Amino acid sequence: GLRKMAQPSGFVEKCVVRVCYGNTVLNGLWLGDIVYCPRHVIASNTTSAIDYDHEYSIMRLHNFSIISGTAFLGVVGATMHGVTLKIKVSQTNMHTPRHSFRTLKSGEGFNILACYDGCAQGVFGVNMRTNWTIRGSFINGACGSPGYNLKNGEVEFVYMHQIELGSGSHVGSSFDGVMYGGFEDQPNLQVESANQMLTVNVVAFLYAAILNGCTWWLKGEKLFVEHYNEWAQANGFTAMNGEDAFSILAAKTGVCVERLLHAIQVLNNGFGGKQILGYSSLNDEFSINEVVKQMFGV
Amino acid sequence: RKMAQPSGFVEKCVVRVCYGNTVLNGLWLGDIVYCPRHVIASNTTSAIDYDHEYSIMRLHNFSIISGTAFLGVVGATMHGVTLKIKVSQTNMHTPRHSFRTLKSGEGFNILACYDGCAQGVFGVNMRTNWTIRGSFINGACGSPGYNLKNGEVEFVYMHQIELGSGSHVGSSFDGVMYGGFEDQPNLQVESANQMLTVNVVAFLYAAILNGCTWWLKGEKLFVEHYNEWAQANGFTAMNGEDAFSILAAKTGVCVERLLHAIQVLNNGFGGKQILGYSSLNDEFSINEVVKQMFGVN
Ligand SMILES: CC(C)(C)[C@H](NC(=O)C(F)(F)F)C(=O)N1C[C@H]2[C@@H]([C@H]1C(=O)N[C@H](C=N)C[C@@H]1CCNC1=O)C2(C)C
Ligand SMILES: CC(C)(C)[C@H](NC(=O)C(F)(F)F)C(=O)N1C[C@H]2[C@@H]([C@H]1C(=O)N[C@H](C=N)C[C@@H]1CCNC1=O)C2(C)C
Repeated sequence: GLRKMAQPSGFVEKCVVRVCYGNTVLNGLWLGDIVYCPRHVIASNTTSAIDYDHEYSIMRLHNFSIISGTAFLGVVGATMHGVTLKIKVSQTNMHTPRHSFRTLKSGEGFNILACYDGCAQGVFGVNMRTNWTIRGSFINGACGSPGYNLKNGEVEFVYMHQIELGSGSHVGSSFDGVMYGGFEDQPNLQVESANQMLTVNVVAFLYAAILNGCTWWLKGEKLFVEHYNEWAQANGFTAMNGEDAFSILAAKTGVCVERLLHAIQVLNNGFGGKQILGYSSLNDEFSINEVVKQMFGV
Repeated sequence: RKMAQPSGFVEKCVVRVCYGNTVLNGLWLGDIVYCPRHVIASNTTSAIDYDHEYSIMRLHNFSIISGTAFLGVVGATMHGVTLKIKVSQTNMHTPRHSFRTLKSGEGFNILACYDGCAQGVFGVNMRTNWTIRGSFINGACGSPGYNLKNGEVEFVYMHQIELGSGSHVGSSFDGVMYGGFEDQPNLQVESANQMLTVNVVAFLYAAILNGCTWWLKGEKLFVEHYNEWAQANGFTAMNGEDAFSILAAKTGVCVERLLHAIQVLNNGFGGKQILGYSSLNDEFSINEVVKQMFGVN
């Protein structure tokens, strides 16, 4: 089978805190002696354009309350970096995991720990879409929820939740304070670009299908990558690139990528009542790495 | 969006259980390590006499590792398709917990583990044929299924076998295999899966709450009539329409109008989608819909 999994959340859970300032509560991430959180926690009035330089100049540190579980942390300073605050606290988080910070590229997979009131409530794997939004399930109080990847025994922190667009899509920032997609932490209408289906992931999905004995859709005709990309630009798919990355899957199956590109074109019109590993339509949720990991443990 | 509950409380309980050449996962709670009994079987490609295997078990063949610490085995007893291995060490990270047995259609979380280390977490439903749609390869046995409720962990599933169809079967922690399946390497076939009607209705209510209403008509289908159609078309009966009376009041749409949509939509969406799906979806319970959109349990 093929299931969209999250990487385990235990290491990240110990870092989530509640950040309160004046009349707002949201979540922060406590690493070392710093708590990271969205800067709009200090905005007194969010019904019109926020002058964050002004809000920062009037910010008073005694209005913060930072809570780890049931313990209060002492706040000693706070600086603004893009759309984030780095709040310096008086104790080191002794549960800080081995970590780094990374900025997601388009299509890259990660995990969201959905937090409310400083406490984790759900965890899920997700992909950064080409329009720099994600389909999260975030409601009131979710800001500051962290996105992460586990790699080589290290936690990479990649996302801090910030806003919900009118479409229902979700936008966050890196921990550098750069909002994905250049969206603003401002209460005005913002519209995202059209989403594209991630071709590299659909291809990985079709390989997984072959490996599971689901091959009714597979045919012998190939479609060259340059010809597929001409078709993809006009039909809402990303272009194919990095074909060599599929070598492990092509070897195990004996099916070249260009035969799967041909399949994408035909199956984009619908499955006609058939299913591929349980889906009634093409699926771009799984990367090459996830397919290889779940089928072969590599 | 399909999500799982956080895994941090369960992760501290997973251990590596090795007996001779076999390695799988165990669950360390108090001074007991729970794991599948086939860890002690000498040959798992032919029929297994577990009473024989238990009578020749030698405890020095066990190695149990939590993180990098070795646990000391002092006894082991067999209960159904599980072993309860008593160790000297009490797990100081044992959460408040209970053991519960899943009902047909009930949702829960799997922590997929290998070599005694968690690798992934995902939500699943116990299906009407007592299998789950998991994703496991060699070494996954003993991976635990859990729910977080009322400040405790409910442990509900221990992974055991993969059927020839790819469906997965586990046991409760009292050693009862879900569905009555055997921990034997023989051909066993599951019964036909049914679509969980209550979950489809929740999905359609979620569609209405997101203003996705192209499919919604005005005709009502009485519960008794729907159920007659469902028994012949691979759907479960509608039951407990009262839990949906909160959403019926909130949307102004009665369950009978959704039952009629299921019957119509089961023939296909005709190129349209519902919340991004091209066919009826039974993966989301009323609990999940309400938790994710309204924040309440
Ligand atoms: C959706 C809302 C209309 C409220 C607004 N959106 C837009 O103003 C936009 F459309 F312009 F983006 C919006 O997100 N905010 C308004 C205000 C902050 C942010 C906000 O409250 N964030 C929440 C953090 N706890 C997470 C949200 C809550 C609902 N679901 C979420 O994910 C700031 C931009 C300073
Ligand atoms: C799939 C396999 C053909 C190997 C077999 N299936 C059948 O015998 C059947 F089909 F009948 F069910 C089977 O699951 N097992 C053979 C042997 C144990 C069990 C087994 O290996 N459990 C794994 C635990 N680490 C679970 C994972 C799940 C994914 N793949 C696995 O191996 C026992 C039944 C004693």
